[PDB]
Amino acid sequence: QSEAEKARKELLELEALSMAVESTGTAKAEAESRAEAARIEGEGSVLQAK
Amino acid sequence: QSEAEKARKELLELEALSMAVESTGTAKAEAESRAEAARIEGEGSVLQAK
Repeated sequence: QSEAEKARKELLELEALSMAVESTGTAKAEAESRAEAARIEGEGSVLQAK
Repeated sequence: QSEAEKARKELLELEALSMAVESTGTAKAEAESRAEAARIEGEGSVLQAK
C-alpha cells in the first residue's frame, strides 16, 4: 500500500490540473459571452440615442 | 490511470475552446440581431417624426 500510495500521489497531482482546466474553461466562456453581448448592446444604445 | 489522466488533460483543454466558441456564438448572434432591429426602428422613427 505504500507504493500504491506513491503512485496515487502522482495521479492526484494530475487530476488537480485537469480539474483546474475544466473549471477555468467554463468560467471564462460564460464570462466572455456575456461581456460580448453587453458590448453589442452598449454600442447599439449609443446609435439609438443619436 | 496516470497516463489516462495525462491524455484526459488534453481532451479537457480542447473542450474548453469548444465550449468558449459555442457560448460566444450564441451571445454574439442574439445581440447583433436585436441591435440591427433597433437600428431599423430608429431610422424609421426619424422619418416618421418628419
